[PDB]
Parts: sequence; C-alpha cells; structure tokens
Amino acid sequence: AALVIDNGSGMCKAGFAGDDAPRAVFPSIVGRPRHQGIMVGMGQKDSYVGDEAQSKRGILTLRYPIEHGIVTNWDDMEKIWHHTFYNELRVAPEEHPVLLTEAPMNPKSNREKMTQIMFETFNVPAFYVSIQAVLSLYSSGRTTGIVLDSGDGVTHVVPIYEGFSLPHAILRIDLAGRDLTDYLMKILSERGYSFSTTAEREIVRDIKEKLCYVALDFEQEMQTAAQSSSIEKSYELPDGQVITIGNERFRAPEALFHPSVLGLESAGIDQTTYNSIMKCDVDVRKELYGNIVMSGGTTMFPGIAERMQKEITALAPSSMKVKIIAPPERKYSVWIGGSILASLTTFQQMWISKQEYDESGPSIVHHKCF
Amino acid sequence: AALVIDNGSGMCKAGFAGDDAPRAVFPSIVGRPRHQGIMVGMGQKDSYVGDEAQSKRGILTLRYPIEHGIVTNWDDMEKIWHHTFYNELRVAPEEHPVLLTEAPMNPKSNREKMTQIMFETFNVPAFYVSIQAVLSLYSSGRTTGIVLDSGDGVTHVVPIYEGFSLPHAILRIDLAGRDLTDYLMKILSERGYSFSTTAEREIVRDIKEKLCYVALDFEQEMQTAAQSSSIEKSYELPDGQVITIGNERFRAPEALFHPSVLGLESAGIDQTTYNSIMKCDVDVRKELYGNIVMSGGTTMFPGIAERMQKEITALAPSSMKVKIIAPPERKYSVWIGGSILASLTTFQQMWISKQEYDESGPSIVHHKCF
Amino acid sequence: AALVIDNGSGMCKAGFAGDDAPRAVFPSIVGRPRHQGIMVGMGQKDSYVGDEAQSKRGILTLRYPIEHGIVTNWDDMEKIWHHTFYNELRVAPEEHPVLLTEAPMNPKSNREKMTQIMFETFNVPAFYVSIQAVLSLYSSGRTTGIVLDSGDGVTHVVPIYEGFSLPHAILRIDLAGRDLTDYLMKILSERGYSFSTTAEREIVRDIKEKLCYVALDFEQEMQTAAQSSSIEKSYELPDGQVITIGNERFRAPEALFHPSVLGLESAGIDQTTYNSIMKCDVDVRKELYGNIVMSGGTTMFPGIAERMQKEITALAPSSMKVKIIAPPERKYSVWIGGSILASLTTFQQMWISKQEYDESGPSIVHHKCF
Amino acid sequence: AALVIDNGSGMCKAGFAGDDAPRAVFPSIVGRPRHQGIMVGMGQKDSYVGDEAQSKRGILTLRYPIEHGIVTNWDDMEKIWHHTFYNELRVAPEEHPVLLTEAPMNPKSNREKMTQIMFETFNVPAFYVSIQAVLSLYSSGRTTGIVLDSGDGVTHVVPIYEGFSLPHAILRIDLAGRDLTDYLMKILSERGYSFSTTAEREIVRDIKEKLCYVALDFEQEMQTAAQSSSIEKSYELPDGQVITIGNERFRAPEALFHPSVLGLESAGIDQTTYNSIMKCDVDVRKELYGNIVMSGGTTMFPGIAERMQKEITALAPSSMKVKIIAPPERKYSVWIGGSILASLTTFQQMWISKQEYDESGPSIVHHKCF
Amino acid sequence: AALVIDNGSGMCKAGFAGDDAPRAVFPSIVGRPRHQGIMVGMGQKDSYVGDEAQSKRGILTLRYPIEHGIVTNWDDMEKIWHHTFYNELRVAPEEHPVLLTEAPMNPKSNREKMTQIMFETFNVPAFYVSIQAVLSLYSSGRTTGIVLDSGDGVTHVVPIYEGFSLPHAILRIDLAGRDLTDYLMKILSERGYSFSTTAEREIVRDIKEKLCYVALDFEQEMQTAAQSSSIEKSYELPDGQVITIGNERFRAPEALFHPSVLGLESAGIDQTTYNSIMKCDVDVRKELYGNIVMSGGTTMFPGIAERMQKEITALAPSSMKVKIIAPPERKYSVWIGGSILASLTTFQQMWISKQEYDESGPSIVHHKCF
Ligand SMILES: Nc1ncnc2c1ncn2[C@@H]1O[C@H](COP(=O)(O)OP(=O)(O)O)[C@@H](O)[C@H]1O
Ligand SMILES: Nc1ncnc2c1ncn2[C@@H]1O[C@H](COP(=O)(O)OP(=O)(O)O)[C@@H](O)[C@H]1O
Ligand SMILES: Nc1ncnc2c1ncn2[C@@H]1O[C@H](COP(=O)(O)OP(=O)(O)O)[C@@H](O)[C@H]1O
Ligand SMILES: Nc1ncnc2c1ncn2[C@@H]1O[C@H](COP(=O)(O)OP(=O)(O)O)[C@@H](O)[C@H]1O
Ligand SMILES: Nc1ncnc2c1ncn2[C@@H]1O[C@H](COP(=O)(O)OP(=O)(O)O)[C@@H](O)[C@H]1O
Ligand SMILES: [Mg+2]
Ligand SMILES: [Mg+2]
Ligand SMILES: [Mg+2]
Ligand SMILES: [Mg+2]
Ligand SMILES: [Mg+2]
Repeated sequence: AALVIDNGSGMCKAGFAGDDAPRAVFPSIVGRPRHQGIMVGMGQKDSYVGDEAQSKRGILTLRYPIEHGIVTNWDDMEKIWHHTFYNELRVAPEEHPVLLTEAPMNPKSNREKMTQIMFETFNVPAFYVSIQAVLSLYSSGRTTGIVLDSGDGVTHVVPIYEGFSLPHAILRIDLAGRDLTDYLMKILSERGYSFSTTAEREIVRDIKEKLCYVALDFEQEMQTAAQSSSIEKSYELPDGQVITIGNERFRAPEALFHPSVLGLESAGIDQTTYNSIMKCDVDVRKELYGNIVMSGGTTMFPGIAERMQKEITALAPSSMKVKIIAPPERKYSVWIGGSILASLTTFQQMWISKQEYDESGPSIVHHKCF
Repeated sequence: AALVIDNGSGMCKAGFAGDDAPRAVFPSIVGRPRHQGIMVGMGQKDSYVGDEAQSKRGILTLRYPIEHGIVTNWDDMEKIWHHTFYNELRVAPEEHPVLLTEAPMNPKSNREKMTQIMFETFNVPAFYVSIQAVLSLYSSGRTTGIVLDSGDGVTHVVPIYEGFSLPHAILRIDLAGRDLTDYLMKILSERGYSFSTTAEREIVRDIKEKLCYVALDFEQEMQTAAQSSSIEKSYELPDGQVITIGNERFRAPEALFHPSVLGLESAGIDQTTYNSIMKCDVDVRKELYGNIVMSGGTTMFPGIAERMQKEITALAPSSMKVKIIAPPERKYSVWIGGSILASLTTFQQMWISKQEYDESGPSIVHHKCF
Repeated sequence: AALVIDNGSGMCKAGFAGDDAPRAVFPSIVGRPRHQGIMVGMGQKDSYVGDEAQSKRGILTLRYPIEHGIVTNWDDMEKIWHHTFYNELRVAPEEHPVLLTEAPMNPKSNREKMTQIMFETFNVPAFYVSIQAVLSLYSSGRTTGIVLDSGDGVTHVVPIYEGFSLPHAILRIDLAGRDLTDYLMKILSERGYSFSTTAEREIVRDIKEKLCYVALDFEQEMQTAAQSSSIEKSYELPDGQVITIGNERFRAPEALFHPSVLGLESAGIDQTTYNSIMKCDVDVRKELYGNIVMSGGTTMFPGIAERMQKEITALAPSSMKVKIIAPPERKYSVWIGGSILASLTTFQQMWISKQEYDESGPSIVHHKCF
Repeated sequence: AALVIDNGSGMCKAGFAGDDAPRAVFPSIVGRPRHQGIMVGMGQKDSYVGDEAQSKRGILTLRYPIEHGIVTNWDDMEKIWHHTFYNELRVAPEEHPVLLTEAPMNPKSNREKMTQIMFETFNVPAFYVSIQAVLSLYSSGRTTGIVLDSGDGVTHVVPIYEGFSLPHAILRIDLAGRDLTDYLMKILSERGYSFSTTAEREIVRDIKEKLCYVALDFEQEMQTAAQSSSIEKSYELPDGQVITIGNERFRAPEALFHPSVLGLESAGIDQTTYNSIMKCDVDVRKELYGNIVMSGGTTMFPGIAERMQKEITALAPSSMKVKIIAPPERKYSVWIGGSILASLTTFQQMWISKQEYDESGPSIVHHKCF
Repeated sequence: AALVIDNGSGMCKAGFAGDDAPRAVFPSIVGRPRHQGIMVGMGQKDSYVGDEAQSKRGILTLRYPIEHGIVTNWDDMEKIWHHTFYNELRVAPEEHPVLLTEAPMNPKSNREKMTQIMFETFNVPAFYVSIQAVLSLYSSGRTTGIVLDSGDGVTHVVPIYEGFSLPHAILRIDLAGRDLTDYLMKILSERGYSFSTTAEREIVRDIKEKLCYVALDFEQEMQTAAQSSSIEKSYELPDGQVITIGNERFRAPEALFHPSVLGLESAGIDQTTYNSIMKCDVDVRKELYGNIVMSGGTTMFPGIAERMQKEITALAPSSMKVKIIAPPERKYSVWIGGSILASLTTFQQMWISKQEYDESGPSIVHHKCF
C-alpha cells in the first residue's frame, strides 16, 4: 500500500492508503527549549515534535515549519515527516509509496525541495503530490465543484468541472486559521487577557475552536451582544483562570468575510468564491453555484454554511440555486480523498518512481504532478 | 432499407428511408477539451460529438466541420458520420444504403472525398448524393417550384420545372444562419453583453432561435422600438443573468434582406429569388412566381413568409400572383424528401453500388448523381 | 478634327479622328462606395469612373452602364462620356464633332436618347453614329465581308457586300465576354474559389483574358486534361493566393460554340455565321465564305480562328474556301475604322449638325445614320 | 482651440489641439483610503486621483474606472475628467471644445452617458468622440492600414482603406496590458513573490514595463533559459528587496500570441490580425498586409514587431509582403492623431455643439460620431 | 486653555496646553506608611504622593498604580490626578479641558473607567484621550514614522503613514524600564548588593538612570570588561556606601534587545520594529525605515540610537536607508505633542464635552477617541 500525508499547514495528517480515516493527526510543530537543563538526571532531547511539544508549551518556543503553505524551515519539516512515519505510524518509508499534498500556485522551489528530500532522505520507492482541493473533491465523489478549502495557513478556491482544471479562475488568499487566531489574541486583549506568548497563542487557538461561531448577520449579533449577556459564555485556562468572551466569539470569524479588519484588501471567502465562479465560463457557472464544497477545519465554524448560502445567494444572479456541500468530515476531507486516489488502480501508473527520480532528479515533478 | 442523412451544415439529421421524420437530429459539432484532466479518476474521452459536446461547452472549443457547405475538417466529419450511425441510430452502415445531400455548385473535390470516405471507411453497400433543394421540393410533392432553401451555412435558390433542372439560373449566397448569429453577437454587444466565446456563440444561437423575428417593415419596427418598449422582451442566460433585447430582435434577421449590413454585396433572399426567376425563360416565370418553396431552419423566422410576399409582389410584375409555400416542417423538409426519394422503387436503380465504386473509384459520382 | 468614341460595352475607347490607335481605353464602369467616410480628413468623391474605380474595387460596387449593348443607366453613361473627353482626353466637346458607335438592331429609344444627351448636354457641334461592324470592316479596307464582331456585351454578325447592307441576314446574340465571365465564375467555383463579388468578377475577367484559350477540339482537350496535368497552369490573385485552372481554361470559351451550356438556345458563333451566310443570296455566298472578319476582344482568344476555320469548313459546302481574317488589332478594329470613316472628306457631309438637331430634335437620327 | 483627451483605459492622456505631444499623462485611477485619519492635524481628502494616489498606494484601494474600455464607475471617471482639466491642465472646459476617444464596438450606453456627462456637468461648448484606431492611423498619415491598437484594457484591430471603414472585419479582444499584469502576478508567484495587493499589482505593472520582452521564438527562449542564466536579471522593489525574473520575463508577453494560457479561446494578436485581413475583400488584402500599424503601450514590448513579422509572414500567403509600421511614439499615437484631426479646419464642422445637444440630448451622438 | 496629562506609567507629566515643556513631572507613586505614629505631636497624613513619598521611602511601601499601562489601583490613581491639578499645578479641573494619553491595545475597561472618573469626580468640562505614540510623532512634526515609544511600563511600536493608522501592524511588549530595573536588582545582587526593598528598588532605578549604557556590541563590551576595569565605575548610595558596577552597566540594557534573558519570548525592540515594518505594505516600508522615532525615557540610554541603527540596517534589506530620529526631548516628546494637538484650533471640535458624556456616559469614548 501507499502512505497518504496531507502535510497540513497546522495539523499534519497521515495514514495508510485505502483507510477511511487518518490514523495520525497531530500539530505540525516543533519545540526548542528556552531554558537550561539544570535537572541533570532527567533524560532530555534537544527538541520535541507535535504532541510531545504540546505537553510542555510553557518551556518551548513553538514554531510552525509551514507558513501560509510555504515550508519556511526545512530542518524542522524533515523532523515532522521523520516523526510521522518512523515514530508514530511506525512505518518504513523505504517500503511504501507516499502521496503528499500542496496548495495550488505554491512556489515551485518548495515542491522541488519537498520531492528532493523525500527521495534522498527517506528513500521512498515512489512519490506523488497533488492539490489538496482536488482530493477534497474526490472525497465528495463529485465530478464538478468549486472547493472552498480553508486550512490553517491558506484559503484557496479551486473550480473544477468534470475533472478538467480551470486554472485561470483559481483564487488564493492568505487569510486562514492562523491569522484568525492572531486577530483573536489582538481583540481578546480588549478585555485584559494578555496572551502574549506562543504558548498562549496555542491556548487561544483552543478558545477559537471551542467558543467561536460564525454570525449569520454581524450587525444583529453585535446588537444582541450589546443588549443580551447570553452570548458571553466562558472558558477555563489551563491555570484555572476563568475568562468570558462576548461579541469576540463571532467578531473574529467575521474576518473571513471582511478581511479588511486585518488590513487585507482581498475580499472574504464568499466574495472570492463568487468572483472565481464569475471568472469561469458562463456555461459552467450553471453547475458551480451548486456543488460548492467546503473543506478544511477553518470551515468547521458553526453556522459558516448558512452565512455562505446567504452571501452567495445575495451576490449570485436571481433564479440561480446555491448548494453549500458541508460534510461532517471536513477536517479530513483532503486526506480521505488522497486515500481514495491512491487506492485507484488506474492511478498506480502515475507515481513518480525512484527510477524516474534517478533519471531526472528533483525537476521531474513539474512534468508529472497535478 | 436505406439511410437518409442530410449532412446539415449546422444540425445533422438522419433516419431510415420511408420514415416521415428524422430520428436523430443533433448539432454537427465536435468538442476538443481546453484543459488538463486533473481529476484522474474521471473516465474521459479525447473529444466529444454533438449533444455530448453541448453538455459542457464551457470547457470545449466547438468546431463546425462544415463551413458554408464545404467540409473544412474531414477528420471531424468522419466522426459525425461514425457517431450518427454507429452510436445514435445504432445501425450497421455495411448493411444499408445511405443517401447524402449536398448544396448545389459545391466543390467537386468535396463530393469525391465524401464518397471515397463513405465507401472505403464505412463500407456502405450503396451510395447516392442529391441536391438538398430537389429533395425539399419532393417533400412538397410539387412538379415545379423555386426552392429558397436557407440552411445554417448556405442559402441557395434552385428553380425547378416539372423535374427539369434550370442550372443556368441557380443562385447561391453565403449568407445563412451562422452569419446571422455572428452579426447578432456583433450588435448585441451594443448593450454590453460580450459573448466573445464559441460557447457564448452557441448561446446567442438560442437567443436567435427564440426571440428574433422578421420585420414586415424595418423602418416601422425601428420607429415603434424607438417609441414602444413592448418589443424589448427578455431572455435568461444559463448562468441566470437576465438580458433584454429590443430592436436587435428584428435588426439581425433583416440582414437576410439587406446583406450589405454585413458588407456582402449580394442582395437579399427576396432580390436573389426575383433575379433567379428572371434568369429563367419567360415561359416558366408564369409558374415559378407561384410555388416558391421555403426550406431550412433559417426560414423558420416568424413573419418571414409575409415579408417575402410583400417584397416579391413589389419586385414582380403586375398581375403576377405570388404564393410562398411555407410548410410547418421546414426544418426537416430536405430529409423528408430524401426519405421519399429513397423509398421510390424506380430510384432503386440509381444507387451507386460498391461494385460501381470498385469499378471506378471516387470519380464515378459525377457520372451518376443529381 | 472629330472625336471617335466606340462606346464599348466593356471598355470605352476614344481618340482623335485620323489617329491610328485610340488614346484613351478604359473600363466603362462606375464605382459607388459601399462604406462610410470615417477618415474625414481624406478628400473623397461620391463616385468614381474607370481606372479610378479599378484602383479600389474592394470598396466599390462596380456597375456597367451598358448591358448587352443597351444603356441601362443614363446617369452613369453621362459620366463615362464626361470623363472621356473633359478629364482623360481633355478635349472640349463643344469644339469637335464626335462619332459614336452602336450595335445593330439596337433599341431605337437608346439611339434617340444618346443623341439627345450628346447635343443638349455636351453641346457637340456635329454628331454621327454608326454600326460597329461596318467600321471594323472599314479598318480591313475590304469591300465585302461578314463581320463576326463579338464585344464584351454583344456578339453580332453583319454580312456586307461592296457597301450594300444585307439587313435581312444580320444575326445578333447576347452571348459575349460578360456571359463568359459569369460562366467562368460558375464553373471555377467547382474547385472552391468563390469569387462571389463584383470585385472578384473583375478579377475573374483577368483570369479569362490571361489563361483561357479556345479548344481546337473540345473532346480531345477534355481527354488530355483528364490524362495530362500540363494544361493546368496557374494564376496569382491580388491577395497573393495561387490558384490553378485545368480544363476550365478552355471549357469556358467553348461556350461560344455551344451556348446551350448556358441554356441559351441560339447556336454558337460558327453556326450563326454559317446560317447568316445561308440567308444571303446564293450569288454573294461565294465571297462571304471568304472575308470572314473577326473583331472585338472576345475574338482575342488564342486558337479561335483555327476553330472557326474547322467548323465553317465542316458546315460550309464542299469546294468552298473559307478565310478567317484575324488581324492583330482586333480589340481596336472598330475604333480604327471609325477614325478612317471620320477622316474621309466625302463623309464630312454626313454629320448631323447642331443646326439639323435644332431643326428636328432627337428623332432626326433615323433619317441620317447608318 | 480644442482639448484632446484619449480617455486611456490605463493612462489618461490630454492636451491642446495642434500640440505634437500630450502635456498631461497620468494613471486613470482613484484612491479611497483604507484607514482612519488618526493624525487629526493632517489636512486630508476623501479620495485621490492619479499621481496623488500613486504617492501612497500602501494606504489606498486603487480602482480603475475603466475596465476593458467600459466605464464601470461613472462617479470616479467624472473625477478623472475634472482633475484632468480643472487641476492639471488648468483649463476651463466651458471655453474649449474637447475631443474624446472610445474603443470600437463599445456599448452604446457608455457613449451616450459620456456625452451626457460632458455636456451637462462640464458644460463643454462642443464635443466629438472618435475611434482610437482611426486617430492612430491619422498620426501615421496613411490612407490605408490595419491598426493593431492594444491599450491597457482592450486590444482591437481595425482595417481601414483610404478612409472607408471596413466595419465587417473589425476584431476586438479583451486581452490587454491589465490581463498580462494579472498573469504576471500569477506566474511570478511561482518564485514566492506574493504581490497579492492592488499596490503590488501596481508594482508588478512596472516590472512588466521594465523587464519583460517578447520572445522571437518561445521554445528557443525557454530552452536557453533552461540552460543560460543570462536571461534572469533582476529588479528592486520599493522596499529595497531584490527580485530575479527568468523565463517569466518573456513567458507573460507570450500570452499575447497564445491567450489560451489565460483560458481565453480567442487567438493571439497575430492570428486575429490575419483573420481580420482575410475577412476583408481580396482586393484590399493586397495593401493591408502592408501598413500594419502598431499602437498602444501594450505594443511597446521590445521585439514585438519582429514576432509579428515572423508570424504574419508564416500565416500570410506566399509572395505577400508584410510591413509592421512601428513608430517610436506608439504610446501617444492615438492622442497625436486626435490632435491632428481636431486641428483640421474641415473637421470644424463635425463637432457636436451645445446647440445640437440641447436640440437632441445624449442620443444625438449616434447620428454624428465616427 | 486645556490641560495635558500624559499619565506616565512611571512619571506623570502635566502642564498647560500650548506650553513647550511640562511644568509638573513627578513619580506616579503613592506611599502607605509601614509603622505606628508614636510621635503623636507630629502632624501626619494617612498617605503620600509623588515627591512627598520619595522624601521618606524608608518608611513607605511605594506602589505604582499603573502596571504595564494598566491602572491596577483606581483608588491611588485618583489621588495622582487629584494631586496633579489641585495641589501641584493648582488648577481647577472644573474650568479647563484635559487631554489624557493611553497605550495602544490597552484594555477597553480601563479607558471607560478613566473617563468615568474624570467626568464624575473632577467634573472636567471637556475630555479627550489619545495614543501616546501619535502625540510623540506630532512633536516631531512628521507625517510618517514608526514610533518606538518605550515608557517605564510599556514598549509599543506604532507605524503611522501620513496620518492614517496602520492598526494591523502595531506591536506591543511588556518589556520596559520597570522590568529592566527588576533585572538590574537581580543581577546586581551578583556582587552582594541586596536591594530587596521597594525603597532599594527606587534607588536601583537611579543607578540605572545614571550609570547604565547600551552596548554597541555586547560581546565586545563583555570581553573588554573581562580585560579592562575602566568600565567598572562607581555610585554612592544614600547611606554613603560606595558600590561599583562593571559589565552590569550594559548587561541590563542589553535585555531590551535580548528579552529572552528575562524569559520573555518576544524579541527585542529592534526585531519587533523590523517585524512591524514588514507587516506594513511594501509601499510604505520605503519611508518607515526612515523616520524611526524614538520616544520615552527608556530610550534615553546612551548609545541606544547607534545600536538601533546597526541592528535594523543588518535586518533591513540592502540599499535601504535607516534613520533613527533621536531628539533630545525624548522624555517629554509625548507630552509636548499632546500640547501641540490640544493647541490646534481644528482639534477643538474633537473634545468629548460634559454634554456628550451626560448624553452617553462612559461608553461614549470608543466612538470618539484616537
Ligand atoms: N473547531 C474548529 N473550528 C474552527 N477552526 C478549526 C477548528 N479546529 C481546527 N481549526 C483550524 O483549522 C486547522 C485544522 O484544519 P485543517 O483543515 O485540517 O487544516 P490544517 O491541516 O492545515 O491544519 C487548525 O489548526 C485551525 O486553524
Ligand atoms: N427557430 C429558429 N429560427 C431561425 N433559425 C433557426 C431556428 N432553429 C435553427 N435555425 C437555423 O438554421 C439551422 C437549422 O435548420 P436547417 O435548415 O436544418 O439547416 P442545417 O441542417 O444546415 O442546420 C440552425 O442551426 C440555425 O442557424
Ligand atoms: N485577352 C482577352 N481575351 C478574350 N477576351 C477579352 C480579352 N480582353 C478583353 N476581352 C473581352 O472583350 C472586351 C474588350 O474587347 P472589345 O472588343 O473592345 O469590346 P468592348 O469594347 O465592348 O469591351 C472585354 O472587356 C472582355 O470581355
Ligand atoms: N513599457 C511598456 N511595455 C509594455 N506595456 C506598457 C509599457 N508601458 C505601459 N504599458 C501598457 O499599456 C498602457 C499604456 O499604453 P496606452 O497604449 O496609452 O494605453 P492606455 O492609454 O489605455 O493605458 C499601460 O498602462 C500598460 O498596460
Ligand atoms: N536616564 C534614564 N535612562 C534610562 N531610562 C530612564 C531614565 N530616566 C527615566 N527612565 C525610564 O523611563 C521612565 C521615564 O520616561 P518616560 O518615557 O516619560 O515614561 P513614563 O512617563 O512612563 O515614566 C522611567 O521612570 C524609567 O524607567
Ligand atoms: Mg490539510
Ligand atoms: Mg439540412
Ligand atoms: Mg468596341
Ligand atoms: Mg490610449
Ligand atoms: Mg509618558
């Protein structure tokens, strides 16, 4: 069989080909201790990975090796892969093909270096890399859709029509879960809660996951928060402090629809989606207003689908039906689709073999991968 | 029995001999995908034909293999025939004679190549090809008429008198449905609607079919459109956009009567018809002002017959009666007449047999076919 | 001196009396622009004449004011005369007698109107009009002949015997250069070359002039064209396209001998000539089988004389000699003869003077002119 | 005198009639600040125009009021005109006629609204609007040509023959400088350089202007870029970052010849030009393969002329000469020609006067302007 | 006139609007006696403020009511304001508008409570509060800059561009003068000097002010201190003890550039400044590397500017000029700028009036103040 690794910008997910769910999902982070090892009797490591780092954020600088889908630190990413199969899946990469995923329009050098590492370091027998949105559409089993994939680091919109690309109408924006988390720390300081540190960054991430929700109508929610306290429920920090969060619960997610709050000129997910559809030919807009496929954990916000419906129906022409496809598996939809793709026997001829790499080195990829 | 295929420049029509209506009518188009097959799991074809292409114009370059009655792309025309009987009618061409149709004064090489293909590729047992206008007159069951056949690609006028040709007074003009569609796109851009693409070309075709009508008096209609909005009704594009079309509804069809708007020097259908009649002998002009037979879908414009009446009565001498024969079956009148002709037992001796082709090859046709 | 103007149906030719060759020869055409004058800074005219029109056929409707020897458009013919002397010869018509020419059996009204215009508009001091064939026989200096004059618009046969008319045996047929050109466009479309327009009409005229030749034996030529490619040489259109012309080179001229290809019942030039001779008295047929005088540019076809010889010797009785007089000056033979006639001092008493016109108006001509 | 304003889709150009060069050339853009005015003591404006906006793109949403030659935002266009004469030229529009320019086949409503504004708002005494290509041909002083005008927003091909329009063979495509700039941002992200924002859009425009060149042979250039680094020179962003650009330098301009890279079906400039010429009559194709007139800043790419020569000579028939007229003044060729036209005394009768507007309102224009 | 009070986290500064220098500058501290009043005849107070407290630190718990820019003890802050105008300036707050200052991103509740107190307690007629960095930039009279304001309690970086905020790129860190003082006590204990108490805290503050300097190169200074004694000069405690301070003189200030010594993850002032600039748009980074404005007494360290230059030039791209604006008035630059702002007549419409407060209470401020 083959390995499937999404290389998630925020949470790496890996598992065997043909498996319906990923077996290893963990933060794609590394931890470099801040402090001296004065308890000499303790056995220690120079660095930690994933959950091991998450054990003890208070002593670590957490660093994400992927920023906005770009590998910024190959040294650490190597560890992430190494840990993923040698320690967590406990799999020999030398014995199984592995399929990776990358955001569209990503830097060509990043892809080359990725494959160079994977062949020369982990000595994979075969390799492939694919666009995440494609895979997430595989998971739906659809022929057509426009994939509003919004991972931790990147939100990218890909229209697809019965398996033909529409490369001229891809949209990509940097606005993603990480920017939302930074914004949340920025506003949540409004109440006094500091959260200066990268550890508190990792806590405010959890506050986002658990308490934030998408406002169906921002103004209405603001009004009712100005009048009603029922919105301003509460969360407990690891120290036991109890914090409360009112309008902030939905103000932050609202940024997805009004990025200008962050200073980003690019419009929200809804507007970008509409614009992308418009950039496609009139013929396909018929079907691409249907089959809007949400994907990624950034789409896991409660009420996101409803807001998308509202917005797009307002933007889209009259007499045009909108259908937001919002499966429950959104967090995994990419990995599942990669599993399906790798399982296809027809696809088995697509893998870049160690032979082809030896024939052509890291620049082979552009001739093979989609 | 024998097959009857009109080989329509815009919509191929085929069916069994003796059938009163064609069973397969479809656009004579092929589709070559513009884009990469990134959804590798989708089963796909290198090209599409007819309705299959029409499913998904947004991803295809639509190409008509017949331009102005000339086969410009034998590679695709072969597919059109192949699809017509092997896939749609689901008929063995090896077992049934097939009767084709061609515009008059057409290039001799096109006819030769046509028969060469049909004998050598599809191995038809017997073959014949006839002038479309003749067949359309058969469908009327008349002995005499002047056939103002106006297909998608060609408009050609043939006077016929009790089954004798009048080859000296045939007229042919390139002005046809396709030119009208191009003109419509040209003017309809006046309002902003772009329709640059071959897909939008295929939409504007439908706008023509559904909304355009022939002005009984162009100036009057222009005036009332300048004063009355009741003319400027509306159509819905596949994306759901709603467009409105005023004087353009009848300005475009008017080109049939004033081709100079397109820059073509040749006069309109009415003038050409009159001129052709005049080129016949005085004896037959008596009857050829009667029995004017409209044919082809280009003649399906509402009010066309009335305008023809008006114009010809104005051009024709006094005391001369004009009678525009305008059956409801105009779109099919050629194919129906071919069906009748093939059904005639007397005609069964006219077919060019596989024997005669083997005796004489592709140049046999000139000695046989009318 | 006097002006001599042949008023050629296809190429007007004019010059001074006593001159051995015409000084102005140009197409008898006018050009009415098809299109708007958007380049406002260009100085322009509402219409063009002759070579000025020929400069820019692509923007003009070329119209011949003379059809089959009948002035169909006096408005334009007036321009042709006006241009001829006021602009090209740069001669005052008010100061010089002018001699015109007309086909025999031509409409009496055309002759009346011609002289009415010439006296009332251009105020010529003196006027005469003569039959073209007569003049062409003058140019030969013969006393007897049968003149097979074949201009652009009309072919007319006049037997003449020592200066006595034989009005009972004149033959006239519409078959002429223009009909040949139309036929050539008709057949040459066989290969694909469209030539729909009046401009392409004027190009196909040149194709006729340069490549066509008369078949000594049509069947033999057809056979050898079916076997030999050496016939099918080639011509270059003004756009630079290169066309080839095989049997068409001689098929078209053959129409002169078998007009039935065009549907005209009247027999060919040879048959008509023979018939006319037969309609003369037995006495003169002795000499009229000799002194057959070719004339007009339609007779400029290579090998025409040989074919005439063959045909007439086959039709004519045995022991009868045939002699086709085929000078090199055929294109001009009418005008030259008119020059000679006008130069004759004896003829100076024949001119219709401005005095006689004032005495009797346009109907004087029938009492004077031959 | 009269004002001449090209109303450039990307750079408005204005100056006095009879001037050989425009005095005001500036981006046709407006700037709406993104951020609060916290430095209350600073005197500020609600919006900025042209160079004032360009001073400080980092705080502005740059918006072009003209998209593909269509005024999309009359509110801002009004400012552009207002600034042009009241602030930059410092001219009273109430006292000088002004001549505008518009792309051919443009929406009729846009032209009406344009003149309505100019008469009712700026109270011009006289007005005219003309097709840009015409003017650019004036600047050449030619009688004939085919104008491959390629502005920022629109590329449109107009054949012209001695001042007669050929409206039947105009071609227009949306592919222009702006699309090229978007494509450049799209590909240049290949290296990592983000350029998400409208400000970075305006920087990448400069990268295009300064570093891009047209490949004489795309494949050869690609090969040598794959082998040679000498192509991949470098540019400095305003922040001082230094970027390098290899094959991208010529890949982007190549889109002009292969728009399919952008997904546009319409062929390149060369193909469109050839097709347009072919759509003209055979007569004029002789001269329109000569006198191909380049125009617009999109044509300023180095080596564009050579590529055009190569392509057209390959497409055009043999024995046909091609002559790409490539003056150095291309950026201004429209405005200069408008200056010439307005200077013509003969043209002084063409202006639409405030009187005629009062007589007939905004719909007068269609009866007057070309 | 209006009062200007900076509400300095470490030294409150107050004076009249339009004054070039603050008239009252004093520690923002209160003193609560530790001990019984056994000398009953002495007249005494329950608490002391500012300099009165500083008279007799040995008997007082010094408490700063502002911690890291947050009012932690409203009871004492009220006294600070009360003393400031009723006792030191000897001004009626009921009669003069007062302008306060606050750090950016500060808790919204603190601002509300501030204005509530100032209106309800001191009954100010008018009120405004502004960001300190803005004011400090006013004092420079610049349109653009990035303000590295480092007060006693907070260091906060604000980029400003021609009076538009860049709220997305503000940085704030807790590292300030107070943390430096704590660190100094921590290290200076290395030599034996205890300084446990809040009084000795207030002495070590003076040691910092008088002896510490910023190392241009920490390693070099460490080396030379390891070799040279000339660094280790000396200070006299109030008791007359004489202490010496070597590498400690510059080790402590170095923390500003390497906060990790204190365990703070956030990078130094230089790194934060660079990062903030980077978070601004490329357009403005051109000018924000210039016009770096130092502010606050924490910036008064000798050689700080040089180190900033060095660091930023090393971090900033090549060919980018850096200009550290380091006026001599740094301690007062905020207050002076507030004076200027209040003096502006245009600003007089910005004050929140007692009327508006009565209309809207403490929550008015968010709608008014920047
Ligand atoms: N409950 C949640 N609600 C909203 N966003 C979430 C939630 N859980 C995770 N995310 C966001 O999205 C990421 C996980 O989703 P995923 O789509 O798999 O992207 P990635 O694989 O790049 O992390 C996060 O790390 C976080 O920013
Ligand atoms: N409702 C309609 N009104 C006018 N023209 C039509 C209509 N439907 C089809 N046509 C035109 O004529 C064609 C169909 O008619 P037909 O006479 O069978 O010719 P062909 O077989 O060459 O298409 C078209 O493809 C179109 O140009
Ligand atoms: N080389 C040629 N070969 C055959 N026919 C020609 C040639 N040149 C001209 N003609 C034909 O005859 C005309 C010129 O000859 P001409 O006898 O003077 O008659 P007209 O004066 O009526 O034109 C033409 O315009 C053309 O139809
Ligand atoms: N050096 C250059 N090379 C290529 N294209 C350019 C250059 N300078 C400007 N352009 C392009 O063309 C425009 C300027 O040329 P112009 O023909 O006057 O059209 P417009 O007036 O509509 O801007 C641009 O704004 C840009 O897209
Ligand atoms: N000479 C000095 N060198 C370095 N820091 C100083 C000096 N004097 C005062 N400071 C520091 O900064 C403060 C005074 O500066 P200021 O910028 O006005 O901030 P604040 O108003 O919050 O005190 C102090 O109380 C102290 O931490
Ligand atoms: Mg993922
Ligand atoms: Mg048909
Ligand atoms: Mg003649
Ligand atoms: Mg321009
Ligand atoms: Mg301060």
